[PDB]
Amino acid sequence: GEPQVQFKLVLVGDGGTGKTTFVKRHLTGEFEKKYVATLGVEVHPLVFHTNRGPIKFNVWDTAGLEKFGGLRDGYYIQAQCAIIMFDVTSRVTYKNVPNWHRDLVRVCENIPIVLCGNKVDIKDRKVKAKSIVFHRKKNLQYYDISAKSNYNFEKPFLWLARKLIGDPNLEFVAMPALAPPEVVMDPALAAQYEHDLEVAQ
Ligand SMILES: Nc1nc2c(ncn2[C@@H]2O[C@H](COP(=O)(O)OP(=O)(O)O)[C@@H](O)[C@H]2O)c(=O)[nH]1
Ligand SMILES: [Mg+2]
Repeated sequence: GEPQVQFKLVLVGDGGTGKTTFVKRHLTGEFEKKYVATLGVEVHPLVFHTNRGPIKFNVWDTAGLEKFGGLRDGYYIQAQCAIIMFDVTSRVTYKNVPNWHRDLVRVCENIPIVLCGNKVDIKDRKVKAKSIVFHRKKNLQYYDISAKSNYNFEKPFLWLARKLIGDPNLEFVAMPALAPPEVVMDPALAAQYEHDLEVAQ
Protein backbone atom coordinates (compact mmCIF):
# COMPACT_ATOMS: atom_id res chain seq x y z
CA GLY A 1 0.00 0.00 0.00
CA GLU A 2 1.76 3.13 1.29
CA PRO A 3 4.99 3.29 -0.65
CA GLN A 4 8.45 4.84 -0.66
CA VAL A 5 9.44 8.50 -0.88
CA GLN A 6 12.03 8.18 -3.72
CA PHE A 7 13.83 10.89 -5.80
CA LYS A 8 15.83 10.62 -9.08
CA LEU A 9 19.22 12.41 -8.61
CA VAL A 10 21.54 13.05 -11.58
CA LEU A 11 25.29 13.30 -10.82
CA VAL A 12 27.19 15.22 -13.56
CA GLY A 13 30.63 16.78 -14.35
CA ASP A 14 33.93 16.19 -16.21
CA GLY A 15 35.70 12.81 -16.45
CA GLY A 16 38.19 12.25 -13.65
CA THR A 17 36.62 14.55 -10.99
CA GLY A 18 35.71 11.71 -8.58
CA LYS A 19 31.98 11.05 -9.30
CA THR A 20 32.10 7.22 -9.05
CA THR A 21 34.39 7.45 -5.96
CA PHE A 22 31.96 9.82 -4.18
CA VAL A 23 28.80 7.73 -4.85
CA LYS A 24 30.55 4.46 -3.75
CA ARG A 25 31.15 5.66 -0.15
CA HIS A 26 27.58 4.41 0.73
CA LEU A 27 28.24 0.66 0.91
CA THR A 28 24.67 -0.78 0.69
CA GLY A 29 23.95 1.44 -2.33
CA GLU A 30 27.06 -0.02 -4.12
CA PHE A 31 26.14 -3.67 -3.27
CA GLU A 32 22.48 -3.21 -4.47
CA LYS A 33 23.28 -1.03 -7.58
CA LYS A 34 21.55 -1.76 -10.90
CA TYR A 35 23.33 -1.74 -14.28
CA VAL A 36 20.94 -0.22 -16.84
CA ALA A 37 22.61 -1.56 -19.95
CA THR A 38 21.05 0.59 -22.73
CA LEU A 39 21.41 4.14 -21.24
CA GLY A 40 25.04 3.56 -20.13
CA VAL A 41 24.30 4.13 -16.43
CA GLU A 42 24.58 2.62 -12.95
CA VAL A 43 21.65 3.49 -10.62
CA HIS A 44 22.57 3.47 -6.90
CA PRO A 45 19.82 3.41 -4.18
CA LEU A 46 21.07 5.56 -1.25
CA VAL A 47 18.73 5.36 1.80
CA PHE A 48 19.01 8.16 4.41
CA HIS A 49 17.19 8.18 7.81
CA THR A 50 15.63 11.45 8.94
CA ASN A 51 13.60 12.62 11.96
CA ARG A 52 10.43 12.46 9.77
CA GLY A 53 11.13 8.93 8.38
CA PRO A 54 13.21 7.23 5.65
CA ILE A 55 14.05 8.75 2.20
CA LYS A 56 15.75 7.26 -0.88
CA PHE A 57 17.98 8.98 -3.47
CA ASN A 58 18.28 6.97 -6.72
CA VAL A 59 21.63 8.26 -7.93
CA TRP A 60 22.35 7.93 -11.68
CA ASP A 61 26.16 7.77 -12.21
CA THR A 62 27.38 7.69 -15.79
CA ALA A 63 29.47 4.63 -16.64
CA GLY A 64 31.50 6.29 -19.41
CA LEU A 65 33.70 9.42 -19.50
CA GLU A 66 31.31 11.57 -21.53
CA LYS A 67 31.89 15.24 -22.38
CA PHE A 68 29.71 18.32 -21.88
CA GLY A 69 26.94 18.05 -24.46
CA GLY A 70 27.22 14.25 -24.70
CA LEU A 71 24.58 13.00 -22.26
CA ARG A 72 21.37 11.88 -23.92
CA ASP A 73 18.07 13.52 -22.88
CA GLY A 74 16.92 10.29 -21.17
CA TYR A 75 19.64 10.63 -18.52
CA TYR A 76 18.06 13.96 -17.43
CA ILE A 77 14.35 13.40 -18.18
CA GLN A 78 12.36 13.40 -14.96
CA ALA A 79 15.26 14.31 -12.64
CA GLN A 80 14.08 15.86 -9.35
CA CYS A 81 17.48 17.16 -8.16
CA ALA A 82 21.19 17.16 -9.09
CA ILE A 83 24.85 17.44 -8.04
CA ILE A 84 27.47 19.14 -10.28
CA MET A 85 31.11 18.27 -9.50
CA PHE A 86 34.59 19.69 -10.19
CA ASP A 87 38.14 18.89 -9.01
CA VAL A 88 39.95 21.66 -6.99
CA THR A 89 43.45 20.72 -8.33
CA SER A 90 42.35 21.19 -11.98
CA ARG A 91 41.15 24.62 -13.24
CA VAL A 92 39.64 23.35 -16.55
CA THR A 93 37.02 21.19 -14.64
CA TYR A 94 35.80 24.33 -12.82
CA LYS A 95 35.70 26.38 -16.09
CA ASN A 96 33.34 23.71 -17.59
CA VAL A 97 30.76 24.04 -14.66
CA PRO A 98 28.63 26.63 -16.57
CA ASN A 99 28.21 24.27 -19.60
CA TRP A 100 27.18 21.33 -17.34
CA HIS A 101 24.62 23.71 -15.72
CA ARG A 102 23.31 24.81 -19.19
CA ASP A 103 22.73 21.14 -20.20
CA LEU A 104 20.74 20.32 -16.99
CA VAL A 105 18.45 23.42 -17.02
CA ARG A 106 17.49 23.04 -20.70
CA VAL A 107 15.90 19.62 -20.01
CA CYS A 108 14.76 20.04 -16.33
CA GLU A 109 14.33 23.83 -15.71
CA ASN A 110 14.08 24.85 -11.98
CA ILE A 111 15.20 21.92 -9.72
CA PRO A 112 17.34 22.18 -6.53
CA ILE A 113 21.04 21.74 -7.47
CA VAL A 114 24.18 21.45 -5.25
CA LEU A 115 27.72 22.39 -6.50
CA CYS A 116 30.67 20.28 -5.17
CA GLY A 117 34.48 20.92 -5.22
CA ASN A 118 36.25 17.55 -4.66
CA LYS A 119 39.77 16.44 -3.64
CA VAL A 120 40.47 19.05 -0.89
CA ASP A 121 42.84 16.58 0.95
CA ILE A 122 45.54 17.58 -1.60
CA LYS A 123 47.87 20.34 -0.39
CA ASP A 124 48.57 21.95 -3.85
CA ARG A 125 45.03 23.35 -4.46
CA LYS A 126 44.35 25.56 -7.50
CA VAL A 127 40.71 26.73 -7.17
CA LYS A 128 40.16 28.52 -3.82
CA ALA A 129 37.17 29.98 -1.92
CA LYS A 130 37.64 33.61 -3.14
CA SER A 131 37.17 32.44 -6.77
CA ILE A 132 34.16 30.23 -5.71
CA VAL A 133 32.16 33.35 -4.60
CA PHE A 134 31.36 33.49 -8.24
CA HIS A 135 29.01 30.96 -9.95
CA ARG A 136 27.01 29.82 -6.83
CA LYS A 137 24.43 32.61 -7.17
CA LYS A 138 22.08 30.80 -9.45
CA ASN A 139 20.23 29.54 -6.38
CA LEU A 140 22.95 26.93 -6.09
CA GLN A 141 24.52 25.80 -2.79
CA TYR A 142 28.32 25.14 -2.63
CA TYR A 143 30.22 22.55 -0.47
CA ASP A 144 33.99 21.67 -0.28
CA ILE A 145 34.27 17.78 -0.34
CA SER A 146 36.87 14.96 -0.05
CA ALA A 147 35.38 11.65 -1.35
CA LYS A 148 38.28 9.41 -0.20
CA SER A 149 38.18 10.52 3.52
CA ASN A 150 34.35 11.00 3.72
CA TYR A 151 34.79 14.80 4.48
CA ASN A 152 31.40 16.59 4.34
CA PHE A 153 29.74 13.48 2.70
CA GLU A 154 26.26 14.09 4.19
CA LYS A 155 26.00 17.87 3.51
CA PRO A 156 24.82 17.80 -0.13
CA PHE A 157 22.20 15.13 0.73
CA LEU A 158 20.97 17.03 3.86
CA TRP A 159 20.52 20.30 1.90
CA LEU A 160 18.57 18.55 -0.95
CA ALA A 161 16.25 16.68 1.54
CA ARG A 162 15.32 20.00 3.32
CA LYS A 163 14.25 21.59 -0.04
CA LEU A 164 12.24 18.60 -1.39
CA ILE A 165 10.41 17.74 1.90
CA GLY A 166 9.79 21.42 2.78
CA ASP A 167 11.31 21.50 6.26
CA PRO A 168 14.35 23.58 7.24
CA ASN A 169 14.78 21.88 10.64
CA LEU A 170 14.86 18.30 9.11
CA GLU A 171 17.83 16.29 10.49
CA PHE A 172 19.41 12.83 9.92
CA VAL A 173 18.98 10.60 13.03
CA ALA A 174 21.78 8.08 12.20
CA MET A 175 24.50 7.88 9.46
CA PRO A 176 24.65 5.19 6.75
CA ALA A 177 27.47 2.62 6.86
CA LEU A 178 30.39 4.22 4.94
CA ALA A 179 33.67 2.99 3.45
CA PRO A 180 36.59 3.59 5.81
CA PRO A 181 38.73 6.65 5.00
CA GLU A 182 41.52 5.84 2.53
CA VAL A 183 43.36 9.22 2.65
CA VAL A 184 44.07 11.72 5.46
CA MET A 185 42.02 14.97 5.65
CA ASP A 186 44.26 17.10 7.87
CA PRO A 187 42.12 18.63 10.65
CA ALA A 188 43.80 22.08 10.68
CA LEU A 189 43.59 22.34 6.84
CA ALA A 190 39.78 21.68 6.98
CA ALA A 191 39.34 24.42 9.60
CA GLN A 192 41.43 26.92 7.44
CA TYR A 193 39.16 26.25 4.38
CA GLU A 194 35.88 26.73 6.36
CA HIS A 195 37.13 30.09 7.69
CA ASP A 196 37.99 31.08 4.08
CA LEU A 197 34.39 30.46 2.84
CA GLU A 198 32.92 32.66 5.64
CA VAL A 199 35.48 35.39 4.80
CA ALA A 200 34.44 35.03 1.09
CA GLN A 201 30.71 35.13 2.03
N1 LIG B 1 43.09 11.84 -3.36
C1 LIG B 1 41.86 11.80 -3.89
N2 LIG B 1 41.71 11.29 -5.10
C2 LIG B 1 40.43 11.30 -5.48
C3 LIG B 1 39.32 11.77 -4.78
N3 LIG B 1 38.18 11.60 -5.52
C4 LIG B 1 38.60 11.07 -6.64
N4 LIG B 1 39.99 10.86 -6.70
C5 LIG B 1 40.74 10.20 -7.77
O1 LIG B 1 40.40 10.55 -9.08
C6 LIG B 1 40.49 9.43 -10.02
C7 LIG B 1 39.19 9.39 -10.85
O2 LIG B 1 38.08 9.15 -9.94
P1 LIG B 1 36.73 8.50 -10.54
O3 LIG B 1 35.84 8.26 -9.37
O4 LIG B 1 36.99 7.35 -11.41
O5 LIG B 1 36.15 9.68 -11.37
P2 LIG B 1 34.93 9.98 -12.43
O6 LIG B 1 35.41 9.96 -13.85
O7 LIG B 1 34.27 11.26 -12.22
O8 LIG B 1 33.96 8.86 -12.27
C8 LIG B 1 40.70 8.20 -9.16
O9 LIG B 1 42.03 7.72 -9.25
C9 LIG B 1 40.34 8.67 -7.75
O10 LIG B 1 40.95 7.82 -6.79
C10 LIG B 1 39.47 12.33 -3.49
O11 LIG B 1 38.60 12.69 -2.68
N5 LIG B 1 40.82 12.28 -3.10
MG1 LIG C 1 32.90 7.43 -13.29
